[PDB]
Amino acid sequence: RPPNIVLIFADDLGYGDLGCYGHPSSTTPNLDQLAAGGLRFTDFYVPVSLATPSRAALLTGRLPVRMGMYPGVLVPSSRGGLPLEEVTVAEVLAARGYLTGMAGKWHLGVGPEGAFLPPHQGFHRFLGIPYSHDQGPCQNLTCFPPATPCDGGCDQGLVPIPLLANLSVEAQPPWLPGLEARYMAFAHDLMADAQRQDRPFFLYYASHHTHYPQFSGQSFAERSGRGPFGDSLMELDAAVGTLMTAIGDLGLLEETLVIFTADNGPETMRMSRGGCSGLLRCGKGTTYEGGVREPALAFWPGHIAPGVTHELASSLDLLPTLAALAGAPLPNVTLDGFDLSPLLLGTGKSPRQSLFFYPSYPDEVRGVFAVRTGKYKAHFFTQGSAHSDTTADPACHASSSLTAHEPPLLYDLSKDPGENYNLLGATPEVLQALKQLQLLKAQLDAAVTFGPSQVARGEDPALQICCHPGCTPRPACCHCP
Amino acid sequence: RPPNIVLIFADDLGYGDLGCYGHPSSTTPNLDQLAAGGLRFTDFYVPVSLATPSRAALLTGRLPVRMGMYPGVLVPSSRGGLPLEEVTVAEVLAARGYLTGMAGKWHLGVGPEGAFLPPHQGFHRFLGIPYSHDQGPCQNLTCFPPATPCDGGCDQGLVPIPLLANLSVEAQPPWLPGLEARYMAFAHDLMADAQRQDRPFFLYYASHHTHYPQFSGQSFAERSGRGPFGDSLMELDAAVGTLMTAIGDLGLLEETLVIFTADNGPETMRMSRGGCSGLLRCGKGTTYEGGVREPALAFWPGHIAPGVTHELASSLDLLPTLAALAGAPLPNVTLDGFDLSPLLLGTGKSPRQSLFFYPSYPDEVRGVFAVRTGKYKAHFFTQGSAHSDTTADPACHASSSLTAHEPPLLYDLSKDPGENYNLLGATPEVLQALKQLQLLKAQLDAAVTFGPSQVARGEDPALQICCHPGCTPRPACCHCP
Ligand SMILES: *[C@H]1O[C@H](CO)[C@@H](O[C@H]2O[C@H](CO)[C@@H](O)[C@H](O)[C@H]2NC(C)=O)[C@H](O)[C@H]1NC(C)=O
Ligand SMILES: *[C@H]1O[C@H](CO)[C@@H](O[C@H]2O[C@H](CO)[C@@H](O)[C@H](O)[C@H]2NC(C)=O)[C@H](O)[C@H]1NC(C)=O
Ligand SMILES: O=[N+]([O-])c1ccc(O)c(OS(=O)(=O)O)c1
Ligand SMILES: O=[N+]([O-])c1ccc(O)c(OS(=O)(=O)O)c1
Ligand SMILES: [Mg+2]
Ligand SMILES: [Mg+2]
Repeated sequence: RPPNIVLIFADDLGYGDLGCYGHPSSTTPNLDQLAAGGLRFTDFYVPVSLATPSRAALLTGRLPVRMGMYPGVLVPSSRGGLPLEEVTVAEVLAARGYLTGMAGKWHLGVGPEGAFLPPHQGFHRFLGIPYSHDQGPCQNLTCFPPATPCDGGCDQGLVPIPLLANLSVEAQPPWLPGLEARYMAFAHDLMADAQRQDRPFFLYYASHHTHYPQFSGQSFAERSGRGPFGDSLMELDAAVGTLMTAIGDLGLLEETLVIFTADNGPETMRMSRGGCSGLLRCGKGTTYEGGVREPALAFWPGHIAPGVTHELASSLDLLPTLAALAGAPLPNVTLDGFDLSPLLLGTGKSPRQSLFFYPSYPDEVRGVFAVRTGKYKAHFFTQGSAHSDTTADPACHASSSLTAHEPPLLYDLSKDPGENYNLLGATPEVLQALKQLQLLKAQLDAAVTFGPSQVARGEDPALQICCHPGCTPRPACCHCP
Repeated sequence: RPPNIVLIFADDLGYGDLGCYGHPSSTTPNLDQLAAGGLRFTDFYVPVSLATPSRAALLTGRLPVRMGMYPGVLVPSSRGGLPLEEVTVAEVLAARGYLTGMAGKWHLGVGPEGAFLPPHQGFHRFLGIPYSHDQGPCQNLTCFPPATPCDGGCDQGLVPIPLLANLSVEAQPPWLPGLEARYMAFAHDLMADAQRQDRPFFLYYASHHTHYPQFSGQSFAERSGRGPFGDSLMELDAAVGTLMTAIGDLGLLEETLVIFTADNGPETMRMSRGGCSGLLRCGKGTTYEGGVREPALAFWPGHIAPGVTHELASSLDLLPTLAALAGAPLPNVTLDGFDLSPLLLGTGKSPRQSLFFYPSYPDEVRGVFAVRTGKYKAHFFTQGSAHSDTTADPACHASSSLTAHEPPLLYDLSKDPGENYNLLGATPEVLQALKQLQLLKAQLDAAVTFGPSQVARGEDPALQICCHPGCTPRPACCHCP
C-alpha cells in the first residue's frame, strides 16, 4: 500500500533556474512536464542555506542547530558527522519494510572507519561521494568530454574525490562525464529488486548538479543553450526523465510519490556558471529569500492533482509527511516539521504557519536571524556572503557585514517577494505582525538549546578515504581510477 | 479566410509579472491557460521603454525616431501626434475588409479637433482614453469600490480624464471600477457585428492595467493575494478570459489569432504597487532587458502548436506578420520589422537576427544605445531612470547618469540574461560579436534620419478635451460624469 518514494535533491540550484519557474534559456523539459502534471510550490523553504545543515534538516526533520550541524559545512578530514542517534527518514521507512537506497552527495560525515556514512544511517544501498564533488583536486579532472577539464582546480592538498559503494571505494576519482549514468543504473536496479520482492522502495537521489564545478556526459555537453551551467542542469533534468521512464516501464506510475527540491540557493560567485534566484534577493549562504526559498515539485498521478500552491512548506516537513504516507511511526523526538499529506492529497491546508531561518554561522546569543509568519517576514540580523558575491545588490556581498536590526526589517512577501521595501522604514495589521514575529523569535530562542558543534570537533588528515590504504606519499598515492 | 485578430496590449507590465513567467503570488489563470496552449516567447522586445514611442512602433512597424515620436511621451496639451501619413496596422487590415476596433489607451495624440484620435488612423470603432489614465487629477477618483480613492493624485492642473466614443466625450471622468466591463461590452459587440456581416474582425485592446494608479472592479478588489497591483493584474487577466469566452460562444476559436504583450517594462518607482522584471535588470524607462523585454503569448488553436520559443521577435514585427496572415499588402515605406508567420506556423525560424534600442531621450549624435545580435547584447551608452528607481541596483536609478562605454559593455544573454558580467571587463567568438555589433550600430546610425519631433511642437492648454465646451472656469468646469 505505502507508495514508492523518490526524493530528487539538487545542489546549489536557485528558485529562478527551472524553465517552469521562468528562466528564459534553461532547458528542463522533464521537470517542466512533472510540474505540468503535479503540484508546484511557490513558497517552499530550507531553514539554512548551506549543504550540510540543509541535508541534516531534510533527513531528520530537525533544525540543524539541535544536533550540532554548524557552523559551515563538513570537510573530508572532519572528525564529526550527523550523530548516529538521530533518526533519519531512511530508518523510519526501513523499519516499515521499505527497501531504501541513496545515490550521490552525502555531506553528513565520514568519520573513523566510515562510521557516519549512509549504510549506518538506514540506507540499504549506497552509491556516491561522501561530500561535495569539489572537495578535492580537479585541475586534472575532465568535466566535459572528451577532454574539457574542470575549471578552477577545486580544493587542493586533499585526496581525490572517492566514489563509494556502501563502505568500499569503487573509484578515486570517478570519471565525471559518466557518474550520472552510474547513478541511474543503481536506481533502476533498486526499483526492480524492490518490485521483485514485492516491497515499496525509497530512493534518495542527491545529484551533484548544479554544484561547481559544472560537468555533464557527452549527450549534454554544449547542447543546453545556457553554457556549462545549463548543460549540467540539462543532464540533471534528463536523469529525472530516466527515473520517470523506469517508473513507467514497471507499471509503478500511480504507486510512486516523486518529489523534487534543492538544498540551498544559487552560488552567484560562480557568475554565469552558477544559478539564478529569479526575482528573489541574494542567494546561497544568506537568509534572504534567494538563499532559502527553493523550487519544489510533488508528483503522484491519480493522487496529487495538478496545480500551484502558495502554502507554506519546508524540507523540515518531509520526514513527518512521508511517515504519515507510509503508515510509519514518528521517532520519539522533538521534530520541527509537520505532516503536509492533506495539502498533497487536496483535503487540507498546510498546517505550517511560520518558518525560522538560521545563518551559516549561528550562535546562541543572536539566535534566529529571520522569521516568516503568514505573508510577513522579519529580519532581526542581516549579512551578505562570499557565496552570493558578484551581483549588483550590495546587501548580498561578503562585505555587507553582520548587522542587527531593531525594530527588524519587515517585508510583505505577497506584494514584495524581492524584499526591497521595509514596512517599518505603523498600521494595525503591521504592528500585530510585528508583535507576533518578535514573540515567535523569543520563544524559539528560549526553547532550542544548541547541540555541541560537530564541525568544531576538528580535522584529522588520517580520516581521508584512501583507495590504496597505507600507501605513500599521502594524498596523491590515494588513487584508483 | 483571414483570421480574426485580437491584440491585447497591457501597460507597464514586466517580464516577471505573469504566473507563467514565474511570479510567486500573481493570480493570472486565464493568461496561464493561454500560454499552456499557445506559443510563449522568452525573448520578445519593444524598441523603446515608454508608452508613446512603443505604441507608435507597434502600430506602424517603424522605429519611433523615424516619425518624430520622441522625446518622452505626449501630454493632454500636446500639439503633436503620430503623423496622419504613417500607415497603421488598422488601415492595412481595413483595406482588406476587416471591421477594425480599439478599446483603451491611445497615447498617440489628440490634436486640434481630435485630428490624431484613432478614428482618423484606421479604426472603425473606438472606446477609450486618449492618453494614460493618470494624466489628470485623481485625488477624488475611486480606484477600488466602493470608495477607496486612487493613491497620490496623478497629474494636477489638467482636465479630468475623458472616456471617448469615437470623437465624442462619453464621460469625464469615467468611473474606474467599471471601465473594463465597458471595454469587454464594446469588444463583444465588435465581434458579433463582424460575425453578422461575414467579416474578419481586428480588436486592439490597449488595457490601462497595470499602469498607476492601480484600480479594479469589485470582483477583484482585494482578491488577488498581491495587493492593488495584483488586483489590477487579475482584472486584466479576467478580461482576457472574457474575450476567450465570447470567442468560444461564437464558434470562432480556430479562426482567431490572439496575441498578448505589453508596451514597456515595470515602473518600480511605484514599489510594491508596480510590476516586476523577474531576473532581468531595471525596468521602465531604461534600455536594460527589464525595460524592453516583455511577456508575449500567441494563441490560435489548430494553427500555432503549444510551446516555448527563444527566437528573436519584436513588436516591430507585428504589422508585417499580420499583413502576411491576412493576405494584405505592405505599405510602401521602409519598415523595421519582418514577417514572423513561419515561426508562428512552425514552418520556419524567425528571420530576425538583431534588435536596436533607443533611449527615451534619443539624439542623432549618440544614436542607438544598445544592440542585440544572436545572444550578444552591447550597450554603447547606459543610463538609469526615475521610472526604475527604488530598487537595490544602483544602475537603475535616476542618479546613474548618461555614460558612454567604449568598448561597449557586452553581455551573453543566453548565460547572463541578468546583464551582470561584462565580457570585455578576448576570445574569437566575442571579438567577432564585437565587430558585428559596432558595424550594426554605425550602419543604423548612418541610415536612419530622425523625423522632426512631434513632442517638441509644444503644448496648448486649449487642446484639452472639455465635456462642456466653452465652460468656465477651465479646467475644473470640464466634467460630466
Ligand atoms: C552494498 O550493500 C548492499 C546491501 O548489502 C548491496 O546489496 C544488494 O546487492 C544485491 C542487489 O543489488 C544483492 O546481493 C543483495 O540482495 C542486495 N541487498 C539488499 C538489502 O538489497 C549492494 O549491492 C551494495 N550497494 C550498492 C547497490 O552499491
Ligand atoms: C462610433 O463610430 C462607429 C462607426 O460609425 C459606430 O459605428 C457602429 O455602430 C453601430 C454598431 O455598434 C452601427 O450603427 C454601425 O454599423 C457601426 N459602424 C461600423 C462601421 O461598424 C460606433 O457605434 C461608435 N464607436 C463605438 C463602438 O463606440
Ligand atoms: O560553504 N562552504 O564552505 C563550502 C565549501 C565547499 C563547497 O563545495 C560548498 O558548497 S556546499 O557543499 O554545497 O555547501 C560550500
Ligand atoms: O514617461 N513619462 O513622463 C510618463 C508620464 C506619465 C505616465 O503616466 C507615464 O506612463 S506611460 O504613459 O506609460 O509612459 C509616463
Ligand atoms: Mg548545496
Ligand atoms: Mg506604458
